[PDB]
Amino acid sequence: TKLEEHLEGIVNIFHQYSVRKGHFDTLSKGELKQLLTKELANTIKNIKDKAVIDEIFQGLDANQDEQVDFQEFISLVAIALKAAHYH
Amino acid sequence: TKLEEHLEGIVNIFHQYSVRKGHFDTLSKGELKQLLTKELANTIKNIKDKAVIDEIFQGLDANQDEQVDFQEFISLVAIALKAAHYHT
Ligand SMILES: [Ca+2]
Ligand SMILES: [Ca+2]
Ligand SMILES: [Ca+2]
Ligand SMILES: [Ca+2]
Repeated sequence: TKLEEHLEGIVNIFHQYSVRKGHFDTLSKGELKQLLTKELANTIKNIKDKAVIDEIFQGLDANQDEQVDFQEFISLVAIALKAAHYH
Repeated sequence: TKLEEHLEGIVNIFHQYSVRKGHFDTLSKGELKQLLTKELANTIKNIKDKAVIDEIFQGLDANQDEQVDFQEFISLVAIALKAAHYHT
């Protein structure tokens, strides 16, 4: 269905970035920065700012292991959707 | 971006179902049923069963106002995302 395609698209984008360095199924700080700056530039304010990126990663990394896993990444999608819906 | 298109797309699909009755920006039980059965049948097992539907509803309707608002609907998106991601 159309909803299922969107969901699959989000998962695909997660991996677009997660496979690039280190573990294939988690985002490093560097991978997350790339994902945020290139994919959410029109969604989150000042995403180009280091401080902004840094607080987002910290907020997402709930077990503070320096990676953002898929379950943690769902939190970002929720932030992004709330922003998108305000549009 | 492609991600932003998927996000807008999820918002649109929420509205596709939410505009049918009552408030345009929240989902009544009947609307949620429509959304679940018509958009998530390949994602949640036994979605056609009435007890499966009712429980999803009560589970998402965290403030008990008999509507699933968009913030509440994000919970459903999280459930569905986990299913798509699963490595088999
Ligand atoms: Ca990685
Ligand atoms: Ca982590
Ligand atoms: Ca409605
Ligand atoms: Ca509610």
